[PDB]
Amino acid sequence: ETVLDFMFNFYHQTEEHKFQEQVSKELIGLVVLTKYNNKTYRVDDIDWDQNPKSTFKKADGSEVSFLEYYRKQYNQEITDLKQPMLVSQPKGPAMLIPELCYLTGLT
Amino acid sequence: ETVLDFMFNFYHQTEEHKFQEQVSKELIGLVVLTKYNNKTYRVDDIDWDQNPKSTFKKADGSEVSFLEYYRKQYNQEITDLKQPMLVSQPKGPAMLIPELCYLTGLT
RNA sequence: GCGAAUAUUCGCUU
RNA sequence: GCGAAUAUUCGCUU
Repeated sequence: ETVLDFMFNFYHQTEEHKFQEQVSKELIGLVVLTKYNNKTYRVDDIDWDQNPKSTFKKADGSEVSFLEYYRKQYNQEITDLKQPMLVSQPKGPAMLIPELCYLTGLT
Repeated sequence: ETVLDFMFNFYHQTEEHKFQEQVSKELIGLVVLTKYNNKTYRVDDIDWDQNPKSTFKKADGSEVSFLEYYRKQYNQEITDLKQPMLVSQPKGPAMLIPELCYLTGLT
């Protein structure tokens, strides 16, 4: 089950703000595993102001959308464009795609 | 965008029966393309009583779950277990997984 | 269109 | 862990 599957399955909520607060309450602190690289991340925040068509500056200096990044690097196609980004803060945060992350029992 | 992405994105509805009637109203008649085989199908019905853990009898006579079928035949992993099946009637209907089908402009 | 196998090289925090 | 390339064989309505 992906984080995206979960966001809609765990709690259903017609009021959008309430949906967003609750999902954020239900996800922040959990550990996800990306399906395309054997790394796990703590979900520190959910960025509702970003989506897969948003862009980031790569290690090397060039800019790419998350869409392009995941297709070129891992041949992972992201189908749902409306979904938020998950924020994981190391120690430049890693922004993860909910559709590409599996849930986990987590602290 | 997959059919699964669409089912949640197109119209939001807290009353479950209303969600189900509306999605069925919004999908029945549309043409989908499976992501893992270049075939298209008319959506004739949505089977809310089946899901990816349901089983069918293969051409050859053996029984498999949709989960097993899609993994063994196409290495397609189905992440969302709660989703309904799409029914396409030829001329034994083909049951399609919403998460594995792209939407299309359709009659 | 997705995929399997064997071999040989490769890419990968975001 | 997902994937790329070349070659050689393969599987595919559900």
